[PDB]
Amino acid sequence: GVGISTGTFNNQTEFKFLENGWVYITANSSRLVHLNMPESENYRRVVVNNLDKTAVNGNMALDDTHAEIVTPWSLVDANAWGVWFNPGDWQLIVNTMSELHLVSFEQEIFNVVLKTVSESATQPPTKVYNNDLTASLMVALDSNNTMPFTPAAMRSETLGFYPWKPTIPTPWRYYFQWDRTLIPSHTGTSGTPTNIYHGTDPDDVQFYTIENSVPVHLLRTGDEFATGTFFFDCKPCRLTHTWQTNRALGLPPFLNSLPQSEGGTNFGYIGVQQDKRRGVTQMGNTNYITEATIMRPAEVGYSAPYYSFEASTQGPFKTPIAAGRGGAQTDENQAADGDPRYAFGRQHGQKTTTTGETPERFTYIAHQDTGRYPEGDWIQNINFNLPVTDDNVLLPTDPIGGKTGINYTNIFNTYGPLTALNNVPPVYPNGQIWDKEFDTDLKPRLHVNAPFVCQNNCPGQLFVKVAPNLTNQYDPDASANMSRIVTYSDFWWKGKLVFKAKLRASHTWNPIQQMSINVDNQFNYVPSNIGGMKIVYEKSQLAPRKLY
Amino acid sequence: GFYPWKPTIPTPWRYYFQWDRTLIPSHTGTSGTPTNIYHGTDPDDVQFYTIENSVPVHLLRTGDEFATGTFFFDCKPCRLTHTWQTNRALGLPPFLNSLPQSEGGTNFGYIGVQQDKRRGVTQMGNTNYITEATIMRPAEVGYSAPYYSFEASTQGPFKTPIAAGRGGAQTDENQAADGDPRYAFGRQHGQKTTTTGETPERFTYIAHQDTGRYPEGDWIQNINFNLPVTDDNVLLPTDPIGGKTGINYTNIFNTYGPLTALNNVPPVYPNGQIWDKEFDTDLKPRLHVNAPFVCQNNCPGQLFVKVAPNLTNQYDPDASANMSRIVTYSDFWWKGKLVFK
Amino acid sequence: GVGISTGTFNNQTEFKFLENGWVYITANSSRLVHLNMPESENYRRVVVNNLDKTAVNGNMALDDTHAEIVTPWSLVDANAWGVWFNPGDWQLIVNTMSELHLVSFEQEIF
Amino acid sequence: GVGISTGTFNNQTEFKFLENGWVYITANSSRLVHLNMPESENYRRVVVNNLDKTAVNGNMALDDTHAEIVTPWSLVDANAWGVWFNPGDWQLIVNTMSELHLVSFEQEIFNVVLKTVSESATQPPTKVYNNDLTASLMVALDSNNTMPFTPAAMRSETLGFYPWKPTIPTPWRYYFQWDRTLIPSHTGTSGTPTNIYHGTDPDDVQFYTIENSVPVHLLRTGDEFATGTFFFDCKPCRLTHTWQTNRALGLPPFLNSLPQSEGGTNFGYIGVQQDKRRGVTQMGNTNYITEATIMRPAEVGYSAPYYSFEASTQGPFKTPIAAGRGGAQTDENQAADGDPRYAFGRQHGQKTTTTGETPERFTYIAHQDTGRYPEGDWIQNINFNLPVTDDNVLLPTDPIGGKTGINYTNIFNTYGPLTALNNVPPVYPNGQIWDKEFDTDLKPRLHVNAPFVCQNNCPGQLFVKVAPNLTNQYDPDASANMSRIVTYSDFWWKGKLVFKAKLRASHTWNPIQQMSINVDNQFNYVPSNIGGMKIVYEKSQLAPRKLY
Ligand SMILES: [Mg+2]
Ligand SMILES: [Mg+2]
Ligand SMILES: [Mg+2]
Repeated sequence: GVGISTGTFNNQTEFKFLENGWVYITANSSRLVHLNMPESENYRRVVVNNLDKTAVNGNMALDDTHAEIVTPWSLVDANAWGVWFNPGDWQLIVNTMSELHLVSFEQEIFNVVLKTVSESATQPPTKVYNNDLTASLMVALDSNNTMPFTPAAMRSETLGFYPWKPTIPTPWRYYFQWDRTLIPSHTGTSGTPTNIYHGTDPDDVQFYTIENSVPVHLLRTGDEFATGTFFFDCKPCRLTHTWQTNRALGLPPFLNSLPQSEGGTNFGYIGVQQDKRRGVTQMGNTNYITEATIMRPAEVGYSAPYYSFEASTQGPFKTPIAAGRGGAQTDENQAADGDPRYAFGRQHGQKTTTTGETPERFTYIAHQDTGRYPEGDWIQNINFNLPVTDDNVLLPTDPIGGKTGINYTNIFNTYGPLTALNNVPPVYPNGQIWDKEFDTDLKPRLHVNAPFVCQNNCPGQLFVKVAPNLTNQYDPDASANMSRIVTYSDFWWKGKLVFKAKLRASHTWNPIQQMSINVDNQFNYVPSNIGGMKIVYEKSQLAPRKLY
Repeated sequence: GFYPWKPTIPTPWRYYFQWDRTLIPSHTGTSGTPTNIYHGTDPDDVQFYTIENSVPVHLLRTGDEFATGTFFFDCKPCRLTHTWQTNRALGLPPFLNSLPQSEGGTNFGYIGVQQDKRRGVTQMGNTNYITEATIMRPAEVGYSAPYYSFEASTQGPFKTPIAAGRGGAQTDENQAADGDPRYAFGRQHGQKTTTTGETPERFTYIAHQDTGRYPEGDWIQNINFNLPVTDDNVLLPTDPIGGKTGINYTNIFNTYGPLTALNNVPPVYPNGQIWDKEFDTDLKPRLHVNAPFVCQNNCPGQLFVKVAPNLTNQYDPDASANMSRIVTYSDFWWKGKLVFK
Repeated sequence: GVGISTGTFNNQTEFKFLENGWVYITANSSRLVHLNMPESENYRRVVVNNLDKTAVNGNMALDDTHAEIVTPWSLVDANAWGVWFNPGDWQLIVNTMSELHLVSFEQEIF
Repeated sequence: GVGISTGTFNNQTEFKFLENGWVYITANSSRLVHLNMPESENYRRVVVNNLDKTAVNGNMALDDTHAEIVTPWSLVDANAWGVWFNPGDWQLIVNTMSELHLVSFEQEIFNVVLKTVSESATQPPTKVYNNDLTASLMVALDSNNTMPFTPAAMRSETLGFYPWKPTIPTPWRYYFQWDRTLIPSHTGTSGTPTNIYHGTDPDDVQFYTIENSVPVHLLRTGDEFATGTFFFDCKPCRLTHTWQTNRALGLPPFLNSLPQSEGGTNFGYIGVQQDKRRGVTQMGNTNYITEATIMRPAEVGYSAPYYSFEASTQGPFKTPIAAGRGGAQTDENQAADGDPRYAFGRQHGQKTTTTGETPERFTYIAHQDTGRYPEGDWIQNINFNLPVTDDNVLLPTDPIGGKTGINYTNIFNTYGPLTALNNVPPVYPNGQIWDKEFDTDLKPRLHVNAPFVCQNNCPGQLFVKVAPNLTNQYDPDASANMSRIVTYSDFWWKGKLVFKAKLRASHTWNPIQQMSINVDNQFNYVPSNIGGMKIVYEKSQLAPRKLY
């Protein structure tokens, strides 16, 4: 009833250790959530079109042109690592465990509260807030996944990462179909490259409403809403990085001459003429067998176009990359590897005392050396007469199509039936946790936004909405105003995410990478002179593995 | 060794230790010293193994013996037949309206329908031309791959491997575009055992299965398909790319795709590998080029031997100096059983 | 003990034919193996670096630079067709049979 | 018999996980061990007397004067962390587990080899080594602890820490009673300070022999010897360090003025006059209640004399200290905290390529802040009239007994019924693991050389010795040389030490200290261009605890 709570706050993280080193990680998460009534109780089809920026020529990539359905509903998305784990938790997870399974997920909404403002009482005149006891909060759970999947992690719009700080849902909205052409150009190109918004292919129109798809529950103060327990099935996510590239696969060449004093240039030498060697290569011409020449069983990682933009029906988009990291010491190629860059604000990691509209950012460079360093690429002519002529080799220096700043590697692609890959590492805290699988007849070997993909069915999305609180004058047949009492709601959200992981074991003489503090660093994990505070990105695959 | 009556030996064991390394490519004309450095060792990638800490060690004296269990494999079957069909020979050939009427070497048969007045299906939305090189096929046999492509990551550059082959007609093959493997070996493994000299015997395996490419026959036409085609409307393997005499588009070309069909590598007798471990990658290769059998399972363990330290009477471990050991060596017999079905 | 053999030499290749034309090829292989004590009883981390060849320009493909752990252990590897089959065996296999399964593998030292 | 092995080498470390997060660490260790025949087959009472160094005056601390029984036996001591764990193993233990039990210990000797040198033959001439098949190696296990406990860890004379490098036992010797007086002095003192070795108190004489106390087993090649499985019973050793000193126990004083801008001098203030404050102190005079005055429930750590030397019957010796560390930012009174210092050579950590007689060293400074910084000590007068008078306070500056470099803290002792302590942390790899308890009617609350103390029964010491291989010429009635065939032995030793550990859990928002590598550091855990190698000291109590 009114004066009786309907739930319990629990943001406790339990680690239940079992037999055969399987651990049963139960992550609890609770938040106080704040919610206002919709801007309007209507669904809207809105179009965005920034010709003001695209007609600039050489500005094709800044396209934001799209169409959208704006719903009066808000989404409660807790699909992000930072919702479930604090740094201390992650440390434990990452340093001590070898793989990670996604087991189950459940959530409930409780201690619902509704208050009306209204206002103006009296002189100076200030504002005043009263309870509307009979008022309702609409909750709807799309458990059939009828509706478009919109993970909020991509826009850094999930729930807050701090337990003691309140949070909010985000207004729900989704993509509506649109045709669109945009011909690329450069600064020199004059005239106007055609840049048009064609409209909407009727054969592709899908207008969804919560109301026609999902049962909605009305919750008053004394009501509570709980979901079942959803059980996952996915591949395990591994918490070890592979360090081997092709150049370190298999049996090393026997060294006939080993060093005889310590030091930094006391090298060992193979001791056989490169053309008098025994072994196997895939080069039918020469008898050279060198480390770059010697056959390897397959190919680790792959080369992909960068920065390639491709275009279909609805405009241009970047071509995504799987691998990374590929560069040597402190030098990479963040675009050839496709290392992701996260931008977020206060609620999700940025220092909460920071004023200003500018977000905090970082670029996740994985530990797994499976990417490329295209600067080191080349292509020789069939004859392999070497030292190689300028006419017989194509370097990443030699311009392509008569452009100084383009070389062959920008359009290069070495994916093939010998390509080997890892899945993306978890990015704490802003990374996504699970992601729906494309309903295409043939599917992606992975996703770049999340390590766990539900291929049969994912948990449904959770939607909330303040119930229409009408005044005494309401004429629906009038075009004019919907006059509603200004109403808003506070409700508590609790979730339980269960993982099951496996403990790692030492197979080397040496110790290995692990997180810690650090006299540097040490200050990213405590509040400040005022109420703190900050959460910092922090890797995931610290321990080395072994490809081969 | 490959000969039952001739003794043999193991090989000293050694394995890869991590290193960072950069090497920028260059040609003879190139000025300067292209950067060429050995950066060192990524500490996050350091793995030092010992037999001693990982594997139980048996001490065998004369009267002792050591036998392993029987390891059971599970892999796909390896096929001992080659395929000969390329796309140009898949399916129903076109009906001939004029059959030859005397035997001989140029008594060809003729289809007998104008190329633009023929029935059938193509993937060319423009023309009404249906020719054997144009007619649709259910998928694509074999694939085009870069050659000789070198790619580079963390530890230096390496050649890009190829799957298919052979693709050239008879006499002429592109041993690099098909990636036909070349084996080098000595006396113990095939070379005539009487031959002195450090120079190894060699061969290049050219498979029987016609699934490779002959890039000299490749080309790309412009969308309009106005033919005989203008020099500006076609890109040949003759036309230089990036302004280099010896490079054309096929050198960087890649037609691997969702319609690609492939076979696994054929066994290479006697120098070929038999089975091979699978990469512990989250996503795996569809095949390996060094062996026909790959263990998705777990593979038989490697077997290591070592002579026990036979010490003299003077041994001081606290001494930096030479470990003085009695000179010792061993003879032992090895028997194996490999069962196929 | 000392004066007593502990195994038997067998390099015989058996073809056991079954029903529905499945064959059961058991390739036996035996060798006398020779082994000396290690150069040193130690593990070594050795680096190879042939700038001598790579600095040449146009010689990138001749790179041999790598790092390596050198152990006092030796490896007994029989992973090669020639270890198990003579030419004649191979002829039989290749001419008369359509596919090949890898079933089992065991080995001993005696 | 002859051609048949009697055991198998195993230096493998197994981690068996159970339920409720108990781990079952089974450490296996195997070594090849080398042993030459005794210098003589006799027991000897040798006296050492370096008057050469002690007559110097001011050289009291350099005393080596003692008596010793020298035995023809050698001792196989494996009591040191490095015998059982590689660094990688130790990493695992220290980073993921909260405590540690010592469960059981067994060992065996197998694959015995006996060879006689014997000798010249021929030109120029070199030596040759043959097997003596019928010869024996004597093995004796004193399982009743009849004989003096001599842990070799104290002299860095345990087995080797490297599995693939052979090792040796050490000649066994034990203390024999002796009287001895040495009066202390300084450089200025002349005349001759009485410095005498009085002899031996007959009432205290104990001459032990292996032969009369322990059954001796003769092992020829085909024999093997295994001990039983010994089960320990001791307290758990903890793998977490405490950080609270008295100044941080309990309820902090309420701040009435909290800072309102971030920064480094933006302090908060208690906001009440120090004499107008509420609370409890043990100072009956003043009404001052400050962080330095406010009562605490008891006392963490204790102050002890340094460098104190005390003297009894057999001479002077340092006074041992329990706690440590006590100083703040990178400066420790390594004497006031009794921080231990270890010396060792190649076999146990020093770089093995290093020539030269100088040992490698380090000083273990623990993580547990429970020591003292005596420079910060002082003593005020009963009246507590402050700011305080020079004659009303005693500082660590004011000299005692009129010596410039001596202050009160050097003779100070604040052990008391309110004293709280921890046991010593494990020192990897050179630290002792277990230690016997003193057979005194009253016992120490701990030992400083090792964390596990067997009050129970400790595993017996293992002694080996080459059996006397006589020549044909032997006359016992003759004074002349024992003529023996030159003989030495190779045998393998294998041990199994079992622990029981418990996995830790995250209790804080922040992550915590853990071992890793490190761009520094990274080279202490791999061999070199030649055969390495080095083992480096690395702490043990990395995760923080909570006293109160
Ligand atoms: Mg790396
Ligand atoms: Mg053919
Ligand atoms: Mg401290």
